[PDB]
Amino acid sequence: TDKRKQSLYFPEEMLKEIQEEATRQDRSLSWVVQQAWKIARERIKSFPAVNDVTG
Amino acid sequence: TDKRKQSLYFPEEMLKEIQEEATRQDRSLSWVVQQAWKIARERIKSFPAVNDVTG
Amino acid sequence: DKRKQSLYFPEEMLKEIQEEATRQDRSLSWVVQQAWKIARERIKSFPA
Amino acid sequence: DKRKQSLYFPEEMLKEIQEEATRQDRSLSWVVQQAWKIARERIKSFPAVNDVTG
Repeated sequence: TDKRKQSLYFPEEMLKEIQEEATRQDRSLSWVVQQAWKIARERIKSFPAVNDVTG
Repeated sequence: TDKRKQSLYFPEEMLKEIQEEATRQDRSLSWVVQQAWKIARERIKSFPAVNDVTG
Repeated sequence: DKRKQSLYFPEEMLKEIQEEATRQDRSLSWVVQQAWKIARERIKSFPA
Repeated sequence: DKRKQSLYFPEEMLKEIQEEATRQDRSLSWVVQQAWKIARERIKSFPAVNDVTG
């Protein structure tokens, strides 16, 4: 859980939205993205492997 | 919506989980994080500004 | 069923593979897999 | 100058790569690099499948 730097790419519109959400809570970009992963984690892990027959 | 590169920081455990989710769908890291934002966007935007009296 | 293999690439080629992966919102492994499928026959043909 | 990268392969495809490497007294990395050189142009020419402008 020690921090690791990772470069990602975003559509400008999505990045802008993430930036405004960070600013609104006096928070870092990475923080808002981390909270989004905590909210989404379970839907994303539960979805089957789309290209694997067994999934 | 043209792509923009942004460096973020993650706890190693969360990054590892994002990486395994990307791999499982033969997908990029940025893609899995984008799908998480689409899922979380609405909870995060709806939450009041925690430090602003009016929020 | 998937198996992990470490390979070596010249930095320029790796960068090119990465930009192709990014352009299709795809993983590195995916781009390389599609390249094998495309090249398989030229590779099998060229001499021993 | 070279970089090590971990990749994932279906066992059948990896096995095929391995047999091709052996047949030419070549490394795995070499055969995969030659496959990129051959495929590069088809792959770059194919449009961005998710982008309207492509």
